[PDB]
Amino acid sequence: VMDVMNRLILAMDLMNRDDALRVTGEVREYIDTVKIGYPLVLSEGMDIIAEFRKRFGCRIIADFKVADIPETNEKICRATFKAGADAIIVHGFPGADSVRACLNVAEEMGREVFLLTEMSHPGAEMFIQGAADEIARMGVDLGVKNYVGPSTRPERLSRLREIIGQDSFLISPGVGAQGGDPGETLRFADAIIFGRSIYLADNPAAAAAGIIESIKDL
Amino acid sequence: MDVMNRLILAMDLMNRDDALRVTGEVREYIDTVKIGYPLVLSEGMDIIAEFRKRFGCRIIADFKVADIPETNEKICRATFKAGADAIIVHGFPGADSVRACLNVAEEMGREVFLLTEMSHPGAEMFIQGAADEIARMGVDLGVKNYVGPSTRPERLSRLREIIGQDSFLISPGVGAQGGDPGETLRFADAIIFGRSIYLADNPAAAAAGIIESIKDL
Ligand SMILES: O=C1CC(=O)N([C@@H]2O[C@H](COP(=O)(O)O)[C@@H](O)[C@H]2O)C(=O)N1
Ligand SMILES: O=C1CC(=O)N([C@@H]2O[C@H](COP(=O)(O)O)[C@@H](O)[C@H]2O)C(=O)N1
Repeated sequence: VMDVMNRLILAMDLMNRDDALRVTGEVREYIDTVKIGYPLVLSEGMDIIAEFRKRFGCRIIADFKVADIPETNEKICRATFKAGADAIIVHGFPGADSVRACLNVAEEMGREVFLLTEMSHPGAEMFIQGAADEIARMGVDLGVKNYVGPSTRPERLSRLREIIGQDSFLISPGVGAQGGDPGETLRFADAIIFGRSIYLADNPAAAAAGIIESIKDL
Repeated sequence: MDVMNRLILAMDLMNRDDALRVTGEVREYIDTVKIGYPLVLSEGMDIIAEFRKRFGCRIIADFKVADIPETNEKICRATFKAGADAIIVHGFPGADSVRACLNVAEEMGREVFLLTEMSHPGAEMFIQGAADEIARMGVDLGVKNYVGPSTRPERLSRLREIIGQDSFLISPGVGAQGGDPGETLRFADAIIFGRSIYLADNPAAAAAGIIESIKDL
């Protein structure tokens, strides 16, 4: 599994290249894995991936929540990996064929798929939560090895870990700003994702070091 | 939204030159283009402004928005900044995520389209069973624009029943995926075509043919 420094992933959702670069640079000693999503990509272009690779020693996870038909999913994955992303995050709710399309491209191109099972926000309870266990089981059956699950619902995160087993890799957002607890989340997740708690801090480095101190025994 | 010939081009070519040429080749038949991630991630968000400059077409950003509210807001803002007239949002992540998009759309003078059931076989696993409830959520939220599947006319009909005749409904899955143009226009206001047009030896002839087949509609 990818070796994530300090079990910590930065969600770089600043939409300004100068700010995104500054903040990422400031926490570089603490984090070697960066999640880049559409807020930054749609503001600055896919070449932002190339710039992050050039400037930092960081793994890139493209958080594109891929959620289209198989044919379109294939194209999205090809463009994303072509740009230098190490991995891509894909939604499970559109079904097995849509996931398989992403897995197939990742296999061909030598990269990885993360499967988003349940989400961390209140709205996730309406439809996703009820499908989440089955989405995860589908992931296992498809041979998915990397997963995303919600820090805001520890009981649900625990269940997801059970389904996918101890060998699978699990990362979890919703820590800090959304109210999830780093320590409790790391009971089940391999790595935790932080956005606003770090990138909106007056001193992002101090924020990162503080989080690290809080989980040092883990 | 007045869509010329009830026809929307899904421009999912991933090369700027090809995308521009092919769109130019069918410009006389359309005035509404759906641009998605295949083109955007290959050529950048500036392509949207370029389409407006070349064609004056309206642009629907098909981004299947499916994040938490905070991120959805950012995605819509960046998308509308690029000149998109509308954005497509998934309903499956729930009401708060859709509302985030509605907010930005209102602020910038744009429209949200709610995707309720999808056209591909995998849609049967999870989406289909939630689709009616997603449509009603749209109604509750005041959504006026919807997307539903050409590949399942009975499902598309049900979606039309839920949203009412006043709502605007567009439908992909026509041609390549098996949907029929005429049958689909029984329920949808406009039909979406990607491959049947943009992979056609002669895209203009492909569009002309489609129009011929629905001319009475
Ligand atoms: O269940 C989900 C999945 C997701 O990727 N994320 C995202 O993970 C990040 C959370 O950031 P923050 O720490 O709440 O600022 C953002 O990039 C989100 O889009 C989420 O918050 N919940
Ligand atoms: O349920 C869905 C929604 C969607 O937007 N679309 C898309 O609409 C287009 C269909 O293109 P095509 O006509 O099958 O080549 C693509 O851009 C797809 O991503 C889909 O085919 N089914």
